[PDB]
Amino acid sequence: ESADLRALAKHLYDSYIKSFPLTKAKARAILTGKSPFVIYDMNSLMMGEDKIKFKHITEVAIRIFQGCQFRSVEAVQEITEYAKSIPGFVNLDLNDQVTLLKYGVHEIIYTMLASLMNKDGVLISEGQGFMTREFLKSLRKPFGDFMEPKFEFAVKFNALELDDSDLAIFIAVIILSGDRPGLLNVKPIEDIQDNLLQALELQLKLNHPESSQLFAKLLQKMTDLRQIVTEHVQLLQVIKKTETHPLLQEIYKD
Amino acid sequence: ESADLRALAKHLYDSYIKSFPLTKAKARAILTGKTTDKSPFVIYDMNSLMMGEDKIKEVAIRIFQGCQFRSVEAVQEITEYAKSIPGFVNLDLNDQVTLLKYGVHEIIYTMLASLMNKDGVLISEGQGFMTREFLKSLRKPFGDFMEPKFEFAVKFNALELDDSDLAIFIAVIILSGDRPGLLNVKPIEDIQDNLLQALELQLKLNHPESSQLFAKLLQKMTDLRQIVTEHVQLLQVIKKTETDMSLHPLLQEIYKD
Ligand SMILES: Cc1ccc(COc2cccc(CNc3nnn[nH]3)c2)cc1
Ligand SMILES: Cc1ccc(COc2cccc(CNc3nnn[nH]3)c2)cc1
Repeated sequence: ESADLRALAKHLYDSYIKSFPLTKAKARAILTGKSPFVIYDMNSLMMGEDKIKFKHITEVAIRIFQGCQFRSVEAVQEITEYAKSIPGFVNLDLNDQVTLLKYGVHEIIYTMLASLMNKDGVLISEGQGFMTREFLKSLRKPFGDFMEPKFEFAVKFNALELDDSDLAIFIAVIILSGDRPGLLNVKPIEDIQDNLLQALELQLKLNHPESSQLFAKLLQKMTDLRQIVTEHVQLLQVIKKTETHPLLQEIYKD
Repeated sequence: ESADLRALAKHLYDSYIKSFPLTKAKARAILTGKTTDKSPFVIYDMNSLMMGEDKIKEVAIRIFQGCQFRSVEAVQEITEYAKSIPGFVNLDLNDQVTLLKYGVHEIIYTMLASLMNKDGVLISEGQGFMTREFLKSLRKPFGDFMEPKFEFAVKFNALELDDSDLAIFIAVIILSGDRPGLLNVKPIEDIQDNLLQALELQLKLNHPESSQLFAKLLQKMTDLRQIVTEHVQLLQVIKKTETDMSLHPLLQEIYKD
């Protein structure tokens, strides 16, 4: 059994590597010791677009948001491709695959955004840029407080010092949550999650021997993830209520 | 590599099933009396059309408006599916919009063929079936909307594609680097090259005794273009004649420019 959990851990890490171009290791390397272009106020953002070839650019506050929606839609596709490698996922009922992705992408998006944040800012644009936390906060209400709860989560989450090999298994666990509303067949889902939890537990024990109950502590963060998503939806229900193009709004439904 | 193209074919098929609730497989089981599905109520005339409400302006306007609601829903589905085509969401955003703007019709009339035979067309997710002759008896010019779509469907349906074939083909259609106004033609053409390569292998494996089916399928892109032009010129007549009637905003933003 233990050899099997090592094998599963290795398979997931390989898939994560093929699926996510900017890994946590690569991001920490950029945030520590080339280097990214920095956006810290209104002036460095005008320059930042000249320089960085933004794929999302057709007012300041909404334009940064739309780019966050752009990259998030890109992230969905990366997570979806990763999910397919999780053993048993593709044998699940199709509707349930869709249901698991739909309710899980937001949680995985904020998990992986933390790999790319520190207390001072967040990498953007595949790490070519770095946008400070102060400039984000300084955005007019209600735009200057959607990334702030993200940062505060990332601070605490990053203090657990997970690497990519850890996150690969953790992300699979989130996807295989048997309590998403509207699932048809919870068995194989909760069955696969049991195997993944067993592998994450062994991974954390071998990779962080001195970090007692890191397994438990990481589980406790899934609580914080659910809380942030529900609070994010509440802001999304207002950016779709305060700020008011048909084809574009169709691409960025949800 | 063939193994990689097979994986692309599987990906698109799997995403196609997730995006389009009413497949060709389900439509044919409804139209050919199979017992996996149910028989449609058939609308011929004012009398059945009126019984169709109690089972599923004026007549011709009401059919047109409902057909417009359906086009909007299809545009929503085709949008979801496009985001699944690898590389699509990584393209410049203005081009994504452009690829959907010119793409959705060619795809709509492709998938509308799945819902047709020579005698009429499934409606309301297959619960209903409206005849080709009733659609032509509609007053001018609403009676001319549907007939060219029937003529294409009859020829297109003789290729005998199933949903796995269609999924790659509609992907090829979205990723056309000759759409007007595109900014970065090259990355769009790089993706279509893989899509075309995947469709080629898919057609050879799924239809091994169907020679030049790949060529024959690319050739229908000609018939698709003509349907769109005709359809647009027909919508311009109603815009000048029924100044009380409104096009849905998603639809009007597609036809603009
Ligand atoms: C792994 C991952 C998942 C989701 C997201 C999506 O979340 C964000 C938030 C802030 C900036 C960016 C980068 N792109 C951008 N946004 N604004 N300008 N460039 C993305 C990023 C990574
Ligand atoms: C409930 C209902 C469903 C379908 C129809 C009509 O059948 C369809 C079905 C799908 C696409 C199109 C597009 N064809 C078109 N667009 N504008 N004019 N013709 C026509 C009428 C009522």
